[PDB]
Amino acid sequence: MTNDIYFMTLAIEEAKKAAQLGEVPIGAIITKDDEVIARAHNLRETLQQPTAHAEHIAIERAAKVLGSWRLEGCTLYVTLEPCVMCAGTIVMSRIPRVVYGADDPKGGCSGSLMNLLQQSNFNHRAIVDKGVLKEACSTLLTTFFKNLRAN
Amino acid sequence: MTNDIYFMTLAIEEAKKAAQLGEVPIGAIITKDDEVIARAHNLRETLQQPTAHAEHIAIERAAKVLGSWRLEGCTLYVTLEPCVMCAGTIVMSRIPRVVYGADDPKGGCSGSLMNLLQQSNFNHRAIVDKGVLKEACSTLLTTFFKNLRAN
RNA sequence: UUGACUACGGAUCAA
RNA sequence: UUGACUACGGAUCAA
Ligand SMILES: [Zn+2]
Ligand SMILES: [Zn+2]
Repeated sequence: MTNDIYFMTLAIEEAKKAAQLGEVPIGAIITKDDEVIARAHNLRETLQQPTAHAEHIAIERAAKVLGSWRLEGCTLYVTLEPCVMCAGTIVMSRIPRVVYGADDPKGGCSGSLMNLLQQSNFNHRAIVDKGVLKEACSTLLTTFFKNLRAN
Repeated sequence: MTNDIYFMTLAIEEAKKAAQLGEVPIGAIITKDDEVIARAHNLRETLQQPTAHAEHIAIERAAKVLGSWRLEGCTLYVTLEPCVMCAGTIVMSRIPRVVYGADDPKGGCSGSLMNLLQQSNFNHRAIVDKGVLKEACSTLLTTFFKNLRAN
């Protein structure tokens, strides 16, 4: 029983809310000192905003809470591997650590298609840990799309 | 080309607004049907939001007016080559064409360090044109950082 | 520590 | 068209 696992379950809770809203089931949690400072879930379809991915929303919420665009000492937990946009957002908010669940072989940019969080040419790189509760994180997606298609 | 200068002119004017606020002088304009539907300038320091880059703000404003996260038929004009975050946001909002002024040798991800807008593995790619009013776009930055250091 | 720097220069980079 | 698909499946990909 670890914090990483604990916080990921909280991210899965966010992913479930998204599923209840009819959105792709992806959730995110941001911590500082092992204290939740922000949480979010996918709201792209609900708000019709291209940036409404879970990580992106969480990052802006944490920035407001901390009073600065620099999220120093923060850790981001997300159920799915960050896409090109979120990976870049992580770089620009300078989050030092990212823990994610399932990999995204189709659009993942934190290890799959590329790792934008580990670029020597960027002014910031982040520690990247994957697999945390990936089975459960992955199940939410496959279930969602199964139903999406059936319907 | 002349149309491009017209809109980049408005992006520079927007960039100057950011300058007056003490922000890195970058501005953006989004058009649809040859009409301006959104404009914005850098607000990172003012709002203390890591996502407050000009094109990112313009994209969310564009999405709001269109009531859709898909920016079909839109053209983005920005005074500086989009960074990793903005390039990714451009991909996630599915903008068909991007026109930028000055190149960013240090962080540009639309041709310089890489081109996230021409990724074979992504579900979206855009036409990228560079150099429009390159000189004017570049000067703003050169001046900003010269004064910043002296400051 | 000095220098460089095109998204602050609180980052990064070179000695 | 027809299928596949892990950020809608309005995209992309494959025949
Ligand atoms: Zn994302
Ligand atoms: Zn940017």
